Amino acid sequence: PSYTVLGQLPDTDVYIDIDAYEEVKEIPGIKIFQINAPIYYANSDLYSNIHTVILDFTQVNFMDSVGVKTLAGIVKEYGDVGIYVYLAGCSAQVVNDLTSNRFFENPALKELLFHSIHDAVLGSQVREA
Repeated sequence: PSYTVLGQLPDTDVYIDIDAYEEVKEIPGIKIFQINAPIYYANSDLYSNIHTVILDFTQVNFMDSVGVKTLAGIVKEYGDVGIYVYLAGCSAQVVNDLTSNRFFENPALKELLFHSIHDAVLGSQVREA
């Protein structure tokens, strides 16, 4: 309820609830979570062989400071073990919220942003280790 695990409909760029349809399957090496509630709520649910985590922000209309700080902590800690956290589907407003709360203090984190889930998946395919 605070997040949904997504998988891919085989041979497409369609990503949906892993539980919504039988043939939808996760992608090896990649976790895709759709954020359904403010991310600090979904974070406490997580605290309870992957190269990339994709957070789908399509349902997020805005972020607050605590959320951004939470997100930044998520990106950093995964990053510290070589795992990239990508943000897919952030609206303009969400990007403003991230920016105003100094999430891109390091302009390199701009490279974690992708328009769609599929874009983020393709971005993990080859990258500096």
